[PDB]
Amino acid sequence: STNLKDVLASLIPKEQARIKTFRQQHGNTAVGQITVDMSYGGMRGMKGLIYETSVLDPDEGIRFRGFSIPECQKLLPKAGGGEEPLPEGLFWLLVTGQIPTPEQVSWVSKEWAKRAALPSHVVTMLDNFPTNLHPMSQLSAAITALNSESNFARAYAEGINRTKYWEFVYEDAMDLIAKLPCVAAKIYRNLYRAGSSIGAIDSKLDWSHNFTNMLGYTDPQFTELMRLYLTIHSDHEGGNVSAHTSHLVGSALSDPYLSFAAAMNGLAGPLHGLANQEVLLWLSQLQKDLGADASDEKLRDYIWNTLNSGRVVPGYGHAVLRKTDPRYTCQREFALKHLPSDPMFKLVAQLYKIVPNVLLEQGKAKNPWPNVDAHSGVLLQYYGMTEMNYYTVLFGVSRALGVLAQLIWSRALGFPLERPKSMSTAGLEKLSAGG
Amino acid sequence: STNLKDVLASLIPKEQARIKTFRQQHGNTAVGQITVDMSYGGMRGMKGLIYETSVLDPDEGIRFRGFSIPECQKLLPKAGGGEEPLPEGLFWLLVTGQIPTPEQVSWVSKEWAKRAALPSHVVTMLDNFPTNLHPMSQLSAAITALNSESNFARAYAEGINRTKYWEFVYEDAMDLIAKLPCVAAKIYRNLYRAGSSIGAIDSKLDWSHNFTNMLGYTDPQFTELMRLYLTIHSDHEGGNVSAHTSHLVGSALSDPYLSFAAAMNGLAGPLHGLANQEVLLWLSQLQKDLGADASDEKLRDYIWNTLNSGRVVPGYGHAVLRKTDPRYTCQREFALKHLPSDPMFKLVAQLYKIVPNVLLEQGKAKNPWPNVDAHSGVLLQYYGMTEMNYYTVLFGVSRALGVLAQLIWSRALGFPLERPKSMSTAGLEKLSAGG
Ligand SMILES: CC(C)(COP(=O)(O)OP(=O)(O)OC[C@H]1O[C@@H](n2cnc3c(N)ncnc32)[C@H](O)[C@@H]1OP(=O)(O)O)[C@@H](O)C(=O)NCCC(=O)NCCCC(=O)NO
Ligand SMILES: CC(C)(COP(=O)(O)OP(=O)(O)OC[C@H]1O[C@@H](n2cnc3c(N)ncnc32)[C@H](O)[C@@H]1OP(=O)(O)O)[C@@H](O)C(=O)NCCC(=O)NCCCC(=O)NO
Ligand SMILES: O=C([O-])CC(=O)C(=O)O
Ligand SMILES: O=C([O-])CC(=O)C(=O)O
Repeated sequence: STNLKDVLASLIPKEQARIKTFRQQHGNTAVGQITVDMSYGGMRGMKGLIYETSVLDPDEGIRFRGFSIPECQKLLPKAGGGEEPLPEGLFWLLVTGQIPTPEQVSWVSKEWAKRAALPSHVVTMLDNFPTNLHPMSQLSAAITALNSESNFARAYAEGINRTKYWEFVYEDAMDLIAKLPCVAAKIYRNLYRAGSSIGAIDSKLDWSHNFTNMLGYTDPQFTELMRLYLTIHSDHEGGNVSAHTSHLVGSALSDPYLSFAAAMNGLAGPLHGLANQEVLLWLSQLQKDLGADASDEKLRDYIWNTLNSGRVVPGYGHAVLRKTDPRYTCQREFALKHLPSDPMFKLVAQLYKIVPNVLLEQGKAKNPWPNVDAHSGVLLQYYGMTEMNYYTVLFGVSRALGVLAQLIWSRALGFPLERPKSMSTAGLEKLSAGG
Repeated sequence: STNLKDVLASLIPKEQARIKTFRQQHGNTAVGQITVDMSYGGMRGMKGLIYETSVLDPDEGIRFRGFSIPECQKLLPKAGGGEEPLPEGLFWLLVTGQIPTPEQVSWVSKEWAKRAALPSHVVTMLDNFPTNLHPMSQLSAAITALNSESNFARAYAEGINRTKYWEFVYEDAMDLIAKLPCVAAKIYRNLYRAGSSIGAIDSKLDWSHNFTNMLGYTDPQFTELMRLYLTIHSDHEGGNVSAHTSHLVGSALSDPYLSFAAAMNGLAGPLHGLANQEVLLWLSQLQKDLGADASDEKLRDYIWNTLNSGRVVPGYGHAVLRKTDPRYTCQREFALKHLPSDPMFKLVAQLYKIVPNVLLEQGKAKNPWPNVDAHSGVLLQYYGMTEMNYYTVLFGVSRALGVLAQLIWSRALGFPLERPKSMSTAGLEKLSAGG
């Protein structure tokens, strides 16, 4: 009775019409200007893409189809006896724009359970990878290697009319989200629990729960952390590196597997999702240098040394946000409720009182406040997931939700190839006069 | 005596200063406006990035550091007894902006020969891949898997000061360009010449020549075709999908291996580099449907059927070009000189007289003229390289030259994270009033 595909079939034509008319009336309306500094500055401040699933406000933070994090916490269906929102429900919301029922949520969970399966070539590849090959690299290679199963790639090769692209994107998206946790978990076990198996999917559990089981964790609170983690990391508008990458790549009609893998290559950057890992490594050196309970003056010192060495302080700053990331706050609230006395948590809390001030003092960062990455690893470590080089994988798994939801829409709406004009410094100087 | 690294060490600081001053004077100067239609239209017509290596003119085609194709043909050093420009020389030009000497060119060739080597994990992976896994997917997975050797990734993890990034990018770039042909050729042999070996690199030959040897081709004209192919496919300004992808991904400080692999995922799109493959498959069905020597009326018919079925005609049209791609012309001239009587060539020639007109008649395409992809496979087929699903790999190998040359510069110049602002249809409607 529940079928997302049928819901979308109704939704698509209305949005098409709506955008059509809008463009009819405002296509030539200017929404902004481009300056030399924006071009040199990684398009900072440039309104450049249409991305429907979520929109980030510089002061208020992210909204998912118009809802804030607290709103989601409050509205989305939870697990039986749970407190944290099920990522399945978030997916529904991103895709349809509507809050799902628990019934709808359970369908998503079954669907994902049904579609979870890995081809042998992929298993073989993962099992043959060296342990010194970073987890994100293993993840991206595996997803790329899965493209042999692409239903979209297959339909395209058959000559499908462009109007049906969305339908095949939808299938691969659902298939890929379903397989993610199996891939991710196989990496975890191969690297850190050599000789054991991820086991099988329980068609009766939610996606997060099957995932934690494959990871080998039994604590129920951990399952709850996972559900939250996976929900809040899902999407962050379209201009962030990973999302933009999926967008750009999909625009050329590469299948979702290839688009998602390219995205992961972007998430793996130190200035992007790798920060979650970098924060923990930074904290480890800290505690190692100074030792467990540091004084504020010592913390300051340590921060300055980093800045003075031509490095960034991981987990702080943002290209768009101008205040503390609500994702950070949300994590803080979780810690406060569950592991208030953890020394690492306490360290993280202490830095919140210090880092921003030093950054302010330094005068370079536009946003001296923390971002999501400053608070995620600390939670993970508490539950026994101490493998910091693996943290980004979790982020990657989450992010699939947002980017794949948009991807369906991009093709439904007929968005064309992303192809802006570039310029050379010399050409630009000429364009103006030069300086 | 020749050392590109030392040359760049001198060049870098001057460019820095120059850009510094320019921005001082013109940073706030507006170079353009953004309209609703540009945002909905994949940034078409938006001046959005700085990319130094090459600049595309909509009428005149591509210029590499200010030189046109014919100019390069004429200025770049050739092989002994050769006619086509050595890609090594093109690389030098992109990187330094100066035409290299033959001596300089030979150094590049030695350097690339010296650095060529594959780690076992990568060889193992390639050898275990299934034959139904597309060549581009095999290629991207392999490059990603090579990141275990990244010198940049390693330095970053060591805390290197940001000012030295370029130095490590340069090393990985040279290493990666050197390994490309080994990877690419191993794929070719595994898929199409099962049981044979690529053999070893001859430190005495140019890069193209070692590549053709590993591919197993003996014809000297083929070596010449390769040199040309690899040179002309090298770069095409910064806003094309593959380049933009490398740019975006590298901007987050992902290493060159990861940035290049993501790019390949974009090149593999049917609207991008996969077109070279698609053109040949389209021609094969053509010849199959109609049979070898078709009438113009039949060709028209066949074209219309494609268009009427909601598909594109591969190899025609362009996001920026508005006239026939000089890369196409350059290939035509090659064919005319070497395989003037080939029936497929002749077919390709015939379509040039017909396709544009049909496209014009249809009234949708902005540019009814052919692009590079319409003429490349035909040349390859003539020499016995009939594996059309492999053609994009060649493109990928070439493209490494341009994107990696820019990548060094992006980090030298300190370009920040690419992170534009996105918008939702609803948010945008509000911003204006809505339509
Ligand atoms: C998130 C970043 C990349 C935003 O970049 P951008 O929009 O260019 O920041 P900005 O405009 O404030 O930069 C202005 C200057 O302050 C510096 N600065 C910014 N944040 C800084 C930080 N955390 N530490 C040190 N210096 C910093 C910038 O590097 C830049 O210096 P230069 O002018 O000398 O280049 C930046 O804040 C940063 O590097 N932060 C640390 C890395 C991090 O935490 N990344 C994860 C972010 C969230 C995410 O994507 N999660 O997945
Ligand atoms: C190269 C492309 C993607 C440029 O896209 P874009 O800048 O959006 O083209 P455009 O503005 O002319 O598009 C206007 C309309 O004409 C259509 N059109 C454009 N080229 C077309 C073609 N070759 N066949 C059929 N329809 C075409 C577009 O799809 C679009 O239709 P809708 O409005 O219904 O969406 C386009 O010309 C195309 O699809 N060409 C065929 C594929 C191809 O040859 N790709 C390789 C290009 C070069 C390259 O990257 N090599 O690596
Ligand atoms: O929004 C950004 O640019 C980066 C970020 O926090 C995310 O992708 O989660
Ligand atoms: O310029 C473009 O957009 C596509 C193209 O021809 C290339 O990348 O070679």
